[PDB]
Amino acid sequence: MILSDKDIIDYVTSKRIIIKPFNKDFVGPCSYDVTLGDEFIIYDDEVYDLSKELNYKRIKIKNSILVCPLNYNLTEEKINYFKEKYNVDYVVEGGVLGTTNEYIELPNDISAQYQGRSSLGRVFLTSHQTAGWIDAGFKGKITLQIVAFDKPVILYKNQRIGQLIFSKLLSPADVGYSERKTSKYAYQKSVMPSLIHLD
Amino acid sequence: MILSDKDIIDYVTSKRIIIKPFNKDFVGPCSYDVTLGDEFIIYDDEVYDLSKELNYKRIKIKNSILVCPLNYNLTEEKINYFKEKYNVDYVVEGGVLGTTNEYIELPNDISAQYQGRSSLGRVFLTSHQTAGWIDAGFKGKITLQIVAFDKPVILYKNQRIGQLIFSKLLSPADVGYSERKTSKYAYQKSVMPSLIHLD
Amino acid sequence: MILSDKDIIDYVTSKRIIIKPFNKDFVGPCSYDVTLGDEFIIYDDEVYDLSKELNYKRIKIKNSILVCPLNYNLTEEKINYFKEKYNVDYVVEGGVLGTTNEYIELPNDISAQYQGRSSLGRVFLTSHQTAGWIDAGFKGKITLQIVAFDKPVILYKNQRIGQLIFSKLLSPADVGYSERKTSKYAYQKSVMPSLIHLD
Ligand SMILES: [Mg+2]
Ligand SMILES: [Mg+2]
Ligand SMILES: [Mg+2]
Ligand SMILES: [Mg+2]
Ligand SMILES: [Mg+2]
Ligand SMILES: [Mg+2]
Ligand SMILES: [Mg+2]
Ligand SMILES: [Mg+2]
Ligand SMILES: [Mg+2]
Ligand SMILES: [Mg+2]
Ligand SMILES: [Mg+2]
Ligand SMILES: [Mg+2]
Repeated sequence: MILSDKDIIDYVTSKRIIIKPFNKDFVGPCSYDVTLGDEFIIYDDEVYDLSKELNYKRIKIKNSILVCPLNYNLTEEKINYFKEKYNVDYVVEGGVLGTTNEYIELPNDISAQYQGRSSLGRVFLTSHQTAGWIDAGFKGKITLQIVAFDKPVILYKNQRIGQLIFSKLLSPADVGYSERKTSKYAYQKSVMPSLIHLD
Repeated sequence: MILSDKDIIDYVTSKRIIIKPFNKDFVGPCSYDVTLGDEFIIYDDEVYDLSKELNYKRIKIKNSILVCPLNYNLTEEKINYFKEKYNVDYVVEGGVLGTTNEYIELPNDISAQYQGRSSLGRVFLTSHQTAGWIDAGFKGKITLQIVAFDKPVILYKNQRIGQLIFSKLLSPADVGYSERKTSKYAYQKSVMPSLIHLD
Repeated sequence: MILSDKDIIDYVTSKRIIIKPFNKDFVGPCSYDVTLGDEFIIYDDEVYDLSKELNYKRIKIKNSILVCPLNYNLTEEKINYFKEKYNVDYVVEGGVLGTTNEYIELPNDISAQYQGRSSLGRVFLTSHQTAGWIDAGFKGKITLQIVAFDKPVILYKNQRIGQLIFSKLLSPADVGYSERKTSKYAYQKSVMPSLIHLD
């Protein structure tokens, strides 16, 4: 059962659901709109070997970034062309990890689902690989998984990137995400690599 | 809380939920099956600069279309080969936008989620980039975002392309999608480009 | 309305929901964790013509598999290099179909949604094309649709690959998935090709 506008405000006011920073104009009919943080991570190894710690680079943009589909085959000359033509701070290819500005906390009876805005979907830019359910009890910013699938897309710092949809659990969870000792991503504060090698 | 077959029929009968055109055999255990319209849009610029109006081409198929994965690198000679070999009206590469035949209206206490049929998913053809939640209050056909991820796929006009799953809001929304002055896509009547440059 | 840990255990104990094999440590706040079976299917035709029976190959891994993004353009020499360097049993490109170890049965008032683990999503490995709703009444293992979108990824037999999220229907379905004569995928026992050509 999905929380509507006035439910979102109710839960936020009482601090049953935390959203920092919260803004009321981002509340929609049944979702909260989230915004693109300025920090990205790009991975650096030949293959993802999930049993190893993964090497990465971080970037912090000032205004904007060009995300290219994989196998756009970026040369230095191409990167430079795009930078001059479109005034973007960085050009990247394939997968890039980002983060929401909003930090969120969920009680043990609410579960959230992250999805990308349909305006982005309509330019074939996804900000999540999977269905996007955050666990009851979760604390942290949300890590985005950004891939473009048709042509390069310019994203701007702080733009609305997607939305959270909150729903009621049938019963509250005994252990929220934050409480579970094994939880990898509790208290996220920026964009954060995969830790699957802690499974 | 998800509407089952008999709930879908109930809401439709009373016109609490509109689905034009409605067909009872498309009602399944907990979803309504939707069909592929004949109109597509393909985008035409080098990059998606979300702050500009985007250039596009429209196509209207008679029977079928071949959707290729990106970087299938289509030459005229290849397009011709596929057209002769498979009798398709058009061959396209990467992202293509489509539309459902069904126009839908949602009340302020129902939210819908569009997903693609698992038979298509099993040939690596997606018809949505994001998680697919339509807002409570929405009016319009649904724009599909079609990408193939393994090999080219033939889609036929009017085939069942995916499904709507409807769920109850905890409380009705104060402003439905259609009522909000800023809503971009209310009353959709075909496939429709992205308007993110109106954010 | 989403089932929490203790709801999952309740439904399982009474055999309202079947999960074979069931393991209690895989129960999380509001989901059940599922594991990667050892059998995959790779498709073999130039294009997916949904009105034909599709040709495929099957593979059974001993330990692990390297999934490459499409257009990694795999030569025999490259396949051999990856096999020696990473000790994987198979190297594949683009889409590959897999299966969960868990066989599941759903009653007519519960619907499940499959999603991939966020740890995989963070390495741009998806295990489903579409939103992932299983119908009320469904019986079978779950077929995965695996694609990597940034760099090749090593998956291991029996690893946790994703999760099921279960929710309550507003009303029970008159016909569960298993009961419907037209249902394609009831009683799945491994990974299974697409049957869309039975529509
Ligand atoms: Mg990358
Ligand atoms: Mg919106
Ligand atoms: Mg998923
Ligand atoms: Mg998704
Ligand atoms: Mg295209
Ligand atoms: Mg079906
Ligand atoms: Mg999404
Ligand atoms: Mg999706
Ligand atoms: Mg393949
Ligand atoms: Mg988890
Ligand atoms: Mg879908
Ligand atoms: Mg999805």
